[PDB]
Amino acid sequence: MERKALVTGGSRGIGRAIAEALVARGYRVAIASRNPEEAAQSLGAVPLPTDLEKDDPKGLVKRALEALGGLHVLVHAAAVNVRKPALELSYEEWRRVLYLHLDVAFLLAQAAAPHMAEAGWGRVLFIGSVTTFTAGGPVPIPAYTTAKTALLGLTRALAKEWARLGIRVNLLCPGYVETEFTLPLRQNPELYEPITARIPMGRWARPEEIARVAAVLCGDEAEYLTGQAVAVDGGFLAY
Amino acid sequence: MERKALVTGGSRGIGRAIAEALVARGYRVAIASRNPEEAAQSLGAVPLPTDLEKDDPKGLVKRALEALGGLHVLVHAAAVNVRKPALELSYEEWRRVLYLHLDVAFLLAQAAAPHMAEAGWGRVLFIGSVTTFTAGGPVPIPAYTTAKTALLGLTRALAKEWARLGIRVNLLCPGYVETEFTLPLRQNPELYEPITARIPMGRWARPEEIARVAAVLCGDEAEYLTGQAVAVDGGFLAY
Amino acid sequence: MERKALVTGGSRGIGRAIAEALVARGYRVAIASRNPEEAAQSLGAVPLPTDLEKDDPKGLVKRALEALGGLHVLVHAAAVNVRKPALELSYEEWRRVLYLHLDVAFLLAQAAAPHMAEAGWGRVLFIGSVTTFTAGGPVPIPAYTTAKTALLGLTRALAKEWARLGIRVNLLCPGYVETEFTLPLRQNPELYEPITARIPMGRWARPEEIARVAAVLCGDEAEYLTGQAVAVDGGFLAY
Amino acid sequence: MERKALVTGGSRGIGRAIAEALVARGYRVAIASRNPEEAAQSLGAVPLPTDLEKDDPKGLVKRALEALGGLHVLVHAAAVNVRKPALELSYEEWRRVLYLHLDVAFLLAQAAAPHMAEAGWGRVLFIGSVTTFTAGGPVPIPAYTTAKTALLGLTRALAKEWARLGIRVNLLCPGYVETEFTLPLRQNPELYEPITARIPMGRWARPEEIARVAAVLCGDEAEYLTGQAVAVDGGFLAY
Repeated sequence: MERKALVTGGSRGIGRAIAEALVARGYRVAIASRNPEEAAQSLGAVPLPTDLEKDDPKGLVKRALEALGGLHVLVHAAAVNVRKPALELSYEEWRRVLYLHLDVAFLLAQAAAPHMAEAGWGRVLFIGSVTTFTAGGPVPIPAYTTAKTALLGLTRALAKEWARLGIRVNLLCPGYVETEFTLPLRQNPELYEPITARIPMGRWARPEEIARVAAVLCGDEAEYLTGQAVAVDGGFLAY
Repeated sequence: MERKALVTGGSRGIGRAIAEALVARGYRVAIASRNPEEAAQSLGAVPLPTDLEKDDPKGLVKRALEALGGLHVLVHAAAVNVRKPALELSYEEWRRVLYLHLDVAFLLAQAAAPHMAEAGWGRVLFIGSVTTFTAGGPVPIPAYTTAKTALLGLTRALAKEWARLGIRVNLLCPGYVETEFTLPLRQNPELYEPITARIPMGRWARPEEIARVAAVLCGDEAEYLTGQAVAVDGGFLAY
Repeated sequence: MERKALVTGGSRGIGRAIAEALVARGYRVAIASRNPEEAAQSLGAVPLPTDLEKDDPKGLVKRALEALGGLHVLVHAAAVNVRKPALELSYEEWRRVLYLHLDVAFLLAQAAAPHMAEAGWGRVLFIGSVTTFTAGGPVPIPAYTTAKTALLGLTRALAKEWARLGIRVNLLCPGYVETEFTLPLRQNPELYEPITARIPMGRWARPEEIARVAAVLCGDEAEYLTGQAVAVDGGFLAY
Repeated sequence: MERKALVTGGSRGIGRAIAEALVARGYRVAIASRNPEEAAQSLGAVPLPTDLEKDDPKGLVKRALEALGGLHVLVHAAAVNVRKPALELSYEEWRRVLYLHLDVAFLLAQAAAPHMAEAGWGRVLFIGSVTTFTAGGPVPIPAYTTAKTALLGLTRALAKEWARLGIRVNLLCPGYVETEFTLPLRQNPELYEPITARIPMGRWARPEEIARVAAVLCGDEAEYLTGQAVAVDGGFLAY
């Protein structure tokens, strides 16, 4: 393939859908997660087993580089969360969420940029949330909310610094999507009902619907689109 | 063609580029402006001569409907401006800007929605600006700034109301684009220099680069994207 | 008194509370509305009977000037609304809402600025809403939403232009407040319940609580605060 | 005094000005920093020497509690920065900035809340920046930008969770203020000129002007104001 892409958290949910959409655009994709084998074989992608909660990010980027023969696109879709209120949350749990979502985002982008710069073209796509703009409503997720909001600042900062290198950096903010990760929410009506009532479209999204936009932000369509957050939430935030 | 689209201000600048991109997607497009003939013939679109600053908007939508055999997409890219500071601006000049940019946006969307609802699928694309989020900097454009910001509220409101009808409504916010309309700005360095210094990419956009994103917001890619503003500004706002 | 203030819609709800808070700060206040007599006598303010939906705004400002012996502060708290969805709303109803909320805001500020500039100090306070940032949720108010959002653009534009004249311009965005105007909402639980569930503080505001912040934005506390919106909503938007 | 307040970074710049304004409101204030002695004696505050970049935050809050006889207000104004672009920044430097600005913000608030809840009234004031909304322009501060933006998410999250406990949580976003910390910026015109050109008021703020608003957000004026960011920037963001 032509453009080379690395997608973390690419074996499940949104990450997997993004990897699939990229393969569809003719990109050579590498999927990174703890168990990427099955997904990689199904999607026709390169598997890169890794534990991003502990393994050195720079090491994953180097493996992606040598496995793909280059690096043009980076999508950090890895997921993890500790749904506990601030007063019940430990510092270790706090740092776990912030580390994977923000620290790793920084480390991966920092390691990838020089290769995108070398190619003269790059796309960095961070994954946000409706919590990039709100606090999650009935769900107690202060750490996740803080991390996903922090990504907007990182997005603007890196976009500003790397624009002249041919790199565009944006934040895709998915709304409420049907994935294994959000399954415990679609669970009890106590949470699903109030949330869904605020979604104009009246339904949660399918991972593939979110991926359509991700592909755009990883393509030539985003040539002049950088340092921005793009919310794909069925109208939730506008409600 | 399959999907039917009406693009106002479609004979020049951004509007023309959007019409061209839509034709490229295989849409049957109608171009509306005072003198749409040449552009329509060049792009392979249907011409609909109109003076949106005076002609009844509902009349233009009906003509588009009967000319295309349906109506699925509406892009209000008409342009006009009175670059005068608030204390030097007359009420007539104020209303002229607000009328074309906001009042006509409302009237066109209101008239189009029932036809999109009839089709069970629709896309409304309003055109914003960096002034949807700022005041224009060195340029005195209070009326334009107010109008383009007001469009964000209209966008959210219509998106909420029409989501269940199959209609998605968004606001495309172009940054500084090279068009005849902005020519008097790229004019003296007094204005061009300060502005460009704040654009990370270091250059103004080409109309076609803005149109790439417009096409997305007028397509299946936006199935779950509604009630949002999308800034394509080369990083200006993130700076 | 020292500082002179004009407050439209100052005989009821939020407007009245703001007028009362200003009188408390020792300002000489003028209250404008169709029937300001009783409120003016109760608050110790100057009454200026007017129908801002039809009377020339410049005329009201001139009357305020001559009635107070100057003009330093302007608060446009007049209210009016047509709670109808876009497809059921007439253009006349649309313009009625936009005229009073936005057109009059512009006209009043434009007429007041020269007097504030003459004094070398001024405060313009526009009144927003949670709909300056959202679409009102279960309530169908597209015109109001558009108007209150448009005020953010006007706020930024005038703030930029008049900053060097000693004028600060901001937008106070009240959340859900208990007033006669919102009474029909606190009415049926169908609307009150869903909304209140999204307010962290679990209750609607009292007009006086909103006025505390209004006073600040009309005082020396705002010396370096201009071109901003300040939401006082009990946490609704952050939810 | 009645209300008890802890202000970190309270011996210099904005932090010191906030402490002074609070003492002026009749609050019993404790100032925390590495060398708070001189400032505490000058302001009439309680000194709490600490190195927040290494000392346990919970320990500082406990010392404040026992030193003041309670805890109602928390202002985290400590400052630190590594002005290096992303590609030149080390992970240790990144974590240093994020630790003091965000991690410590979380830890201090988490430790303080139970005491505010015990009192049935509390005010948490985090310190943002124009970089809570932009990337700093000509200044390379990706870590600081990310941290100050992340604080907006934390602000919303804690505000939502603690609202019913009588605690209000907000983010004060100062613009460009004259302090020792920003001295190296007001230094060369290369940076000062471009920035100042974007400030409508045409000048940088004095610490005391920022403190006026801080006091408000730490007082009864904020009774119904929570989960919000308030920018006091002389119009910079609105430009």
